[PDB]
Amino acid sequence: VQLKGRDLLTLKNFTGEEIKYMLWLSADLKFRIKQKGEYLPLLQGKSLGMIFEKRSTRTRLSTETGFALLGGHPCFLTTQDIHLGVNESLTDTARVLSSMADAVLARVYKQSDLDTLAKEASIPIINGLSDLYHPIQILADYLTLQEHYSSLKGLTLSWIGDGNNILHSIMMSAAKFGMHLQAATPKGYEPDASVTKLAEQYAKENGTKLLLTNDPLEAAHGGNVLITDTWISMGREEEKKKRLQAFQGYQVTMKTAKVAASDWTFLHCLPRKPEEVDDEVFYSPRSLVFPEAENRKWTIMAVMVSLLTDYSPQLQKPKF
Amino acid sequence: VQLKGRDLLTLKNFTGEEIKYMLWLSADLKFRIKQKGEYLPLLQGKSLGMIFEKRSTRTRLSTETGFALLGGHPCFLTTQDIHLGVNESLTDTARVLSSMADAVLARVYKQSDLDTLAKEASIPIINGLSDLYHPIQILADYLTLQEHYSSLKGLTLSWIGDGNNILHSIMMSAAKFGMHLQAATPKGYEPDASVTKLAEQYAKENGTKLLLTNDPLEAAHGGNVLITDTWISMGREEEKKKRLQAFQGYQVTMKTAKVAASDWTFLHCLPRKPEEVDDEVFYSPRSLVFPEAENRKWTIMAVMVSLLTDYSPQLQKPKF
Amino acid sequence: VQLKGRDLLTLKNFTGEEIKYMLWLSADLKFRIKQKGEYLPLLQGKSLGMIFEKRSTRTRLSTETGFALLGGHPCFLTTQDIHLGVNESLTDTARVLSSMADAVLARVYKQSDLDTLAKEASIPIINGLSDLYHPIQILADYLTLQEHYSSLKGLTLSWIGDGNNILHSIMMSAAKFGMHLQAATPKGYEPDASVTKLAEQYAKENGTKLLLTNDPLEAAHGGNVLITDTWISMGREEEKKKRLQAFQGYQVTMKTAKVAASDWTFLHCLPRKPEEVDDEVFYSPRSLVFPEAENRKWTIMAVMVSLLTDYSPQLQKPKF
Repeated sequence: VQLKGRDLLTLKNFTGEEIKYMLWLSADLKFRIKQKGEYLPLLQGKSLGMIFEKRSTRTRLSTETGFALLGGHPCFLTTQDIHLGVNESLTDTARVLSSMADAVLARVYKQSDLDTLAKEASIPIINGLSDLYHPIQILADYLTLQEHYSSLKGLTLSWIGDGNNILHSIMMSAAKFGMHLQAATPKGYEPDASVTKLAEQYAKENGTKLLLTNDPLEAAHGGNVLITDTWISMGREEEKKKRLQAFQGYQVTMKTAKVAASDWTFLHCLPRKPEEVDDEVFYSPRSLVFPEAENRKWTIMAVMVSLLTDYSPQLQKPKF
Repeated sequence: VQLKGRDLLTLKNFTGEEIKYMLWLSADLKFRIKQKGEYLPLLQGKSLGMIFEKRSTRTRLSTETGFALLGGHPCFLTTQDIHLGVNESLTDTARVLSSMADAVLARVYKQSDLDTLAKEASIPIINGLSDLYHPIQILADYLTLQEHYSSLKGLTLSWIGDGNNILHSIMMSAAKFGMHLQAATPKGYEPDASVTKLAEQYAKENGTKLLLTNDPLEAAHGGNVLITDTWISMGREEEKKKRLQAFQGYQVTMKTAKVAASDWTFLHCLPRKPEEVDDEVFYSPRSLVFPEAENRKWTIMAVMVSLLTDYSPQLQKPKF
Repeated sequence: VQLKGRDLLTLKNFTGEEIKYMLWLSADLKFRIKQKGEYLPLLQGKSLGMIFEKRSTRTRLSTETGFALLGGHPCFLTTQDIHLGVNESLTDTARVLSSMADAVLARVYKQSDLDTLAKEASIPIINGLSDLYHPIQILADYLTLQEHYSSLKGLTLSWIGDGNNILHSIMMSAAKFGMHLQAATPKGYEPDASVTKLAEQYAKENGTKLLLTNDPLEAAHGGNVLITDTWISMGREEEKKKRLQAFQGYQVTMKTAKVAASDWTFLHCLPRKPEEVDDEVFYSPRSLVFPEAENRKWTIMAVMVSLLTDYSPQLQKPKF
């Protein structure tokens, strides 16, 4: 595996082996720093441009404390403070960022903006969430699952919710780890047809199952991991009611868990609202939500180290 | 004294000996770094979450440059950038902060928010000012006074102004250093009845006097330190006039100082407006305002070091 | 040359020799860090207050990554977050910044605010752009030109655009390097009469030519460097049309270059709009725009090191 200098816009560009390497490095960095208490200045004398177009708590903190914990300087940049709209062409900000920072993490709306940024910048561009994908979230999720189950292959993931960026990222990666996917979305709220097609292909290549359905309980049946995220989230758009009406019945409850495998667990990328999951499941001993949120930090540290240095993990490779 | 792992929401939870330790450590860090020019990476490999709900110049700068000066990474977080209102439950942001940062300094409105944050987070929560208390301000104030007078015991503090967070913090701490307090507030603008009751108790336990009055000159009589803060500060609320009418006569002038002890000095937490104090007192050689503002930095550094490390002061304990 | 402790509000206060020293140090820091890959913690245990009243991409990034790359902590401060308007007197924020940071870079509107800040603060105040000057931009520009041409003396600079802060900074410095200046501005959009008078004086003292004109092609004739910046920039003020009407004919095109010296190159401080220069010149192999933007970083690093440390350049002095 050779990842230095690459961008990380989506997991579709990464093989099973490459994503497994990032989880190995995550585990290595976590063992060395969190458990052995070592100081590892691997990104010393480096900087990161962190462009944020939307609010963030987890991606913000994990990237900022993580970049800094390796001795590098993270630079928090917003639309309000820098030139980015009608203020300056993205080609120009991409070249300017290239000569001043060593990499960019950018949370945008348009995935097309990440593509322009990656084409125009000569430094690594990491996706901090876009409307289409959220790869660095799935990195934390899969690490949290490997830590819980001691392996990944053969697990069935049960998505219940909107056919959004988190589901597309799972779709781009689950089969590469030999994990099955059963996903429930309302009619008209399906995953992107292009992504589904590629997920079907990955499932065939890896001998895993892919199931798309509109029934929450069908998605949950025999699943080891129940996964959801905010659906209602129309923000605050008066006419909404329909993201409530179409999504009625998608709340993850213990009824949902009753249908799942005996060793079931629960994930949610956060922030969480009451509509997608109730308090009984969200704060269940089986809920891996806050371990998951913590692993956003060790995995973005591993992303940064693999895309910018030639560091080799000292840890034994985790069983996947 | 054992302070590692504790929160610092208010000085009422701290004994005279514990607050004296923080001022000793402040003095130690200041002597070592400001005077001997040493580099002390005591908070290396640590991060701080700095949640700010209101504007700040002194708390912002002192905490940020101070955390960084000890080799740690401070992370400036606002309501605008992270999920914090109706955006995410505070219990969840508190647990997320716990796995990503080593401590949190939070400037909030509600003291109840600091309490939730302290109960839910497994990392130290430091008060960056709330409506009810501002403990880290009084730390700087008392250090500035010890440096001026070479001791603290027996000094009489003269508050003139609103019965606010600064006065409550003095009330929670002055008697523990064996200092007397005389405080003037307008009728209806008295300190919190709960705080006053506990201040009366501390005065009795330490053999000091507590005097509450509505007369500025009564508060100032025989006082070694004249202390005030912005009262008018209705922000900009049209109907106000009353915080001007009720507070008319509360401006600290040389008339006020004429009634004070011969060795009188003046404090103001800042920012300062013309209404609470005139330019003659504010820029008097007896005004300790800018030394006080500087000591916000050495004292928040000592707070952070005592709540996160096992560092022992090398300096001789200051005379209190 | 002795620059430690000085402010840098404008290049008019600096001799040819002093500005040459900053470009030597810039080149030294760039060779050592960018080319030899050295880590130089020259600003370790120092902090910078970066006050920004307006948007910034280049000044923000270059100052922040550059201060940090030398081991110091940059602190990004805005009008929204700190007390600065009617919130606190500038004299007081200047003294508070003096006891908490080691230097201040401030992007303001009024040059008078930088003057108050420099008079009241006991720490170095660096101009991050004001309405009247932008000295640290011209530092990068001249370094980029020295790198391109291998010297500076005798080059003719051709300004076409508004009589703004960039032109005033060139006016304050070009002749001190023995470079001629030909500047075109519309009628009524001339450089400040006070600045022009001092530029005329510098030209006489150094034996260089100064030409002010309203004709773009007259400014461009025989010029080695074509320089422009955003003129239209009325922001978004409806009545504008006149900054378009008065400035019609000021777009730098290959017609402009045809009249220039054979070895011509192009500069633009950025951000760039389509009106001041077309895409053919802006993205020409002769366009030094993005090297120029990169040199904002090495030059602000040299400013900071010369105003705060006693570091001597190890590099051979560049030929100017």
